[PDB]
Amino acid sequence: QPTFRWAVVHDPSIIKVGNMYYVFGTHLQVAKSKDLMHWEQINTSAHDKNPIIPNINEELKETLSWARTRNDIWAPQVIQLSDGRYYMYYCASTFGSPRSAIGIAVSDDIEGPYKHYAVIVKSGQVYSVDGPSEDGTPYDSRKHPNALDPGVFYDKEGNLWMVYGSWFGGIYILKLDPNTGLPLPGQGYGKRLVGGNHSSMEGPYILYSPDTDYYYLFLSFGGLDYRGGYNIRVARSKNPNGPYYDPEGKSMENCMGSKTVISNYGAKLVGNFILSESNTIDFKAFGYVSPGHNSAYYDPETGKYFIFFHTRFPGRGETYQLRVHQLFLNEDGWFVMAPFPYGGETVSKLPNEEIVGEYQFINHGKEITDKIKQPVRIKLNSDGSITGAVEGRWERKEHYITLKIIEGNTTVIYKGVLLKQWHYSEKKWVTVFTALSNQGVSVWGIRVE
Ligand SMILES: [Ca+2]
Repeated sequence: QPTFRWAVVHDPSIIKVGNMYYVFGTHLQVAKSKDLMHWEQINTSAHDKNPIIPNINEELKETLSWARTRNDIWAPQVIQLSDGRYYMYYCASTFGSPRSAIGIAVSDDIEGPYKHYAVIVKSGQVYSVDGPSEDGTPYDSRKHPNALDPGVFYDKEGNLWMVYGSWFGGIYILKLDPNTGLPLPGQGYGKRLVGGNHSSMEGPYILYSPDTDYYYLFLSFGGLDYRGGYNIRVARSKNPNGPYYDPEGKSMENCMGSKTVISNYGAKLVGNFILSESNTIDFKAFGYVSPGHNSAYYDPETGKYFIFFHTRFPGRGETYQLRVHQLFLNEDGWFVMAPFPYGGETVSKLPNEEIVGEYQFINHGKEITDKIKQPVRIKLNSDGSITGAVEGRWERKEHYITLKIIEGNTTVIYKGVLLKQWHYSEKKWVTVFTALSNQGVSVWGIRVE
């Protein structure tokens, strides 16, 4: 019987230190958990007297100076580097301002205190005063990134890379020197991977999967607010520095434009939804609004993958919390997200008896939208048919499920996983599935039991 206690961490970056998992996020929100379920809140704001960075205003005067803010840093990620020490990549900025910088702070202990190390990327240079951008040319917030949202990771060859960006000129990758954690010289902003021209995307994170030998790029498309339609998107590459491709085979290098256009690309993992049969705001029902800015983790001791993200909730406005879901790999080597938060579940072959039945069916679609999707009712029947709200065919091999679902003029194939999970609102073990189509659409099914 899982129980949970969540923490308030916005833009949470996962790091394992010992037998403890730690998330760091915006406003210096920090919390730790042994079990991924019960979180202990360790810091809540970047007030003068916080313990992670005391007197941050003086400690990080270089970045905060640059970004004209105080008593804040956004999007921190702590990584342990090869010297043994903890390196917190962070950014400082102001709301929707291209005036920002990625900095680094450093500590021998995970929980701090962190001190000033480097400022490594800057944006919003006003040529007359500051001279040019990082690439030696005049800054221009259409084609250059906003220096925010560092995602740092090692490649399977021990090279070190930072992916970063938010809106503005897009998402870029810089190769880093593993001994120092600073960018190698003369790459400027790096190589563009996604976006450009004020595309609505931020929060890049690249996780390497030893199970598929691909790098996955995860992004957040849209507004973080209650009405912003924040959703999580995935792409993948053989290479850490791309190019990244979505499940259709489009290149993420081509992903740029209005919200309408960029919604076409990527695999949308999740967006707004509520498991209520009565309305779009039902506090007894499980639901999220604007889930995203995630990170990810591969636990090599168990073989499981997790995603760490923030979310708002239907009817609850801006209030948010940390959530942790298991991610699974489907037959085609794409991630699908467990419908409910992680409850110690470990996939396994289910017999028919546990698969056949009536389901609540959520099709998260492809749009950047603030709409709170609600389920329909489908049936997985013993003869392999699907009926009710949709028509089609299902089949499974082991834990891998395939649904062939008639949708207008066409048959859409979704491929995913089947498993028992804990029903977060219903407090009981149910069968669920989670599958993904080639056009990048995610469907979750929760059996009605
Ligand atoms: Ca970040």
